[PDB]
Amino acid sequence: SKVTTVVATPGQGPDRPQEVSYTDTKVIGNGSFGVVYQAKLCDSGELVAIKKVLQDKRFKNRELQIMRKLDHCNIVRLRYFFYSSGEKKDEVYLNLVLDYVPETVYRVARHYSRAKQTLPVIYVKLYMYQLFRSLAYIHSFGICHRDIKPQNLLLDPDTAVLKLCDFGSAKQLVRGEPNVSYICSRYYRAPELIFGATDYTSSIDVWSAGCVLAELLLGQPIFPGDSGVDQLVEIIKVLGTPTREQIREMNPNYTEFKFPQIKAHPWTKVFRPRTPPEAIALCSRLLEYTPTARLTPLEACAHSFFDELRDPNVKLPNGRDTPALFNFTTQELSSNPPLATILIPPHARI
Ligand SMILES: CS(=O)(=O)Nc1ccc(CCNC(=O)c2ccc(O)c3nc(-c4ccc(Cl)cc4Cl)[nH]c23)cc1
Repeated sequence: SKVTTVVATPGQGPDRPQEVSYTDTKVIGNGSFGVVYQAKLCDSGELVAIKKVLQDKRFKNRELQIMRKLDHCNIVRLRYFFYSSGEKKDEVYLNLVLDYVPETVYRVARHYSRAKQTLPVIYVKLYMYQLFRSLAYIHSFGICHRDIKPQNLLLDPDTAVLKLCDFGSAKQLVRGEPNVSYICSRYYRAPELIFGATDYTSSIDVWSAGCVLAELLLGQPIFPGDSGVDQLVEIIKVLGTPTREQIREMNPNYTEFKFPQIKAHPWTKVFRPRTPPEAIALCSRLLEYTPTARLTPLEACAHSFFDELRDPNVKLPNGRDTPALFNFTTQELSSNPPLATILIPPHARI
């Protein structure tokens, strides 16, 4: 166990490096983006996750920045950050020291998925509500995850506390500037995004969150497809054919069009015979073609589907009480304060 000692900068305080050392270093994730390690901090003896990434060098790392601003109880925390290396031309490697969380909605989904069962609705609420709330947070700052997917929804089992991770493909959408295109993922990219948009809002994250809720309600991605265009061929078969009235609102210079003129089969039949009325409705007001027609994270939190969480007797399947689900800050209420008369129930404080 080599006690690796480095120079780190508190992603929380100002900018004043102090020696931090760790150990137990063990890889736990490698791929598309990052080489997420796992380690014990020689001091607190705590658990953490080091997210090793290539440091642009000639430019400023966006992930590190967006990460330093944040500080929401439902978004993996940035403890420290330090640099590493390799060789050749000496590409620098940025190290993000973060809060170690175990499972994920992904690993959790792939589990009930091979048990022909499904995530009990009460858990779905706790996970989704907590996700939508984190969204409500970053978005209030104009930041867009642009990659809300089951894989980046970390979740601590014995707490049912979901923290959003991987802010790599996340950028701050500013109005009056076209964003190219490249981003998000396969099963969780939005329609406008497949129609190659460029003036798309944060509403895209709502669409990715929308899917995840649909997937958790079916035990399989709702809009499969490995090919973008082929994917839409599937979205339509579910939601229905997108009118010029819609394709227009989606923004596209698609002055033309020619796709599967299929007549949709109601959300009451897409979801298994048991899906409760509201979890279906919430999904309907989530998965819509018109970007400016979808629920806003804040409103999503206040969808009837999460009432059970606003009930004085919310019994947590684990035993101990449910996560701090109401400490809404003025910032998260930013988009529509009035909804505080719904989000913070009559028995809440702090
Ligand atoms: C094939 S895939 O699964 O679609 N690819 C893929 C997509 C997204 C991610 C999450 C990004 N990771 C973090 O930032 C990240 C950040 C802070 C953590 O404390 C932490 N703990 C994990 C993790 C836990 C359990 C297991 Cl079994 C595996 C991992 Cl990696 N990831 C993280 C990992 C892999």
